[PDB]
Amino acid sequence: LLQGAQILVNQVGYHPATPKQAVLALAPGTAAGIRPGWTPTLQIVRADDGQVVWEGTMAGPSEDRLVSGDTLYRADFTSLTAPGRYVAQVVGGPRSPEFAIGPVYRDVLYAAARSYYLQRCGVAIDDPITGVSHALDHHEDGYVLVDDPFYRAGTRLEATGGWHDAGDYGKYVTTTAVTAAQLLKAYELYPQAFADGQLHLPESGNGVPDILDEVRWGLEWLFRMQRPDGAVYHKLAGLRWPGMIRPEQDVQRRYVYRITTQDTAKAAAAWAMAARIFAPFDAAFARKALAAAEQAWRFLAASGPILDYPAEDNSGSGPYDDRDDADDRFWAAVELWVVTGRAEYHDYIARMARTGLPAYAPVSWVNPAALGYFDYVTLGQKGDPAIRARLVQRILEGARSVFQTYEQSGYGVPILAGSFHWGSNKEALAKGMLLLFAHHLEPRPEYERAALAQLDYVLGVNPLAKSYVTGLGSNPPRNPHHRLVKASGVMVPGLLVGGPNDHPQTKAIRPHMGPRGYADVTDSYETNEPAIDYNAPLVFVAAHFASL
Ligand SMILES: [Ca+2]
Ligand SMILES: [Ca+2]
Ligand SMILES: [Zn+2]
Repeated sequence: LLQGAQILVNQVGYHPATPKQAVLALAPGTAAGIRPGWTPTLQIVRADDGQVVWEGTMAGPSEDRLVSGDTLYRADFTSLTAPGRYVAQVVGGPRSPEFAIGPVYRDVLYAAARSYYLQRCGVAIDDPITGVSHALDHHEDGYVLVDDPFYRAGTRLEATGGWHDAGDYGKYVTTTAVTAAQLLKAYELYPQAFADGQLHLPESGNGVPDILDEVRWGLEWLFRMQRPDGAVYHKLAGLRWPGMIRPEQDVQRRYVYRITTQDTAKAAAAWAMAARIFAPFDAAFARKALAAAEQAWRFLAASGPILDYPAEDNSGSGPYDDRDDADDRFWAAVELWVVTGRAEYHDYIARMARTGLPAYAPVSWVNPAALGYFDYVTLGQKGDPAIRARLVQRILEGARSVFQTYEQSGYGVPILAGSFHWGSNKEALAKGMLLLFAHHLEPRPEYERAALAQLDYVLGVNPLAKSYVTGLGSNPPRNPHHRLVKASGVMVPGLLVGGPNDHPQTKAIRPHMGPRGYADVTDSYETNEPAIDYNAPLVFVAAHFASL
């Protein structure tokens, strides 16, 4: 009757203070013959003894009709708060992998945040913690692709550094800027989760929280991607996709692709954020970030949309073809307004408020404007009270629609069947972030539970019983679409893979499988590839639960 059902738990585990779910999922070909009134019993059991420490009848069945299709039962063993290691065991039924009760999101946060260090480009790594190593890569980054006012095609720019974007080695302003902004916000809201020396970095012990050293790596690369008029180049990559080789073997010439106004505004926003946040630690870096943001805005105020993405620029890198810059300009306006207080920036906001504010949506490289909504409401001084009230209402409504989807979803993931896209994991966690934004304005325990459920979900509470974060839990991605991992045979831990995707591009998954549309194989770049913008909301949501 309980074959082959599965009991799903967070494969890392649970903090003592939080709700603690376990989900019994029945075989797709099964009940059907649910004997009416049948009730599964769950025990939690010490890993060492097998001593039962918690026992409870499971609620259910429920049919996850809008998402997985599964028949679920569930328990909440919140009561159990004794630190240690455990297994969940359905009587006469399946057993879970081992998990801890303890401050588990400190280690999750660590791995996710430190993964950026392991993605850095343009610098040798020989890391003893991890075993990850490669010699100096991409020290020739890079040559200007098209003529512009400053440089002829073929000019060498010093645009070394930054992060490898994903499982390739391209560096892209569009993800780098939203990623840096989101790490910054994690730190700003949860500074007590982030210390100097936390991340075992080259910068550990300089008196600055390591997460800010990492952010600074990304932002300093943005500086090199900025043209003296303030415009920001779109991305830097080879003409060809490297094979599964090390980054130091990827010796093709690399090119700096043409500017874009969305990139210019995203970098403005992230820099203006850093100006505010780095002020107590490094006042000179603060100023510099502020000067850059200001020069970028000068460019934007003199320029219409520039959003050209020639198909041929995609020959060795992804497009990130964000085809509207208004949500990016809004965000840049807010952040500049917040740190300078200047009318010129608030004027832009008020003008937009007359014709229509950017749509409120989970933070993404297309639309980052939720950060502007939030930062205006929480950080803006002497604003317009009618705008502020509009921003607040949109923030609470956004969480509300997220929460409604979460309630429709047996596994917690706020995404319905038919809507699983490339990066669905990131989208889950980013929706977790909108719940937490609303929670921050208006505390609401169910929202915090729903956000936690996004961590549980990416860490094994899902119909594949899969941990989508490398090196975490008991069933992580062993074959990530990641060139260094594949070439080196050394795992890079702490990277979140995209996850389930209804719309396949490769051979190893079929369409419309929803939360089941995933394959742990190297080739599946649409399902099993990590990216910097995936890790960003992971670090955010994890930091919430690492600090309380
Ligand atoms: Ca430091
Ligand atoms: Ca945009
Ligand atoms: Zn590199």
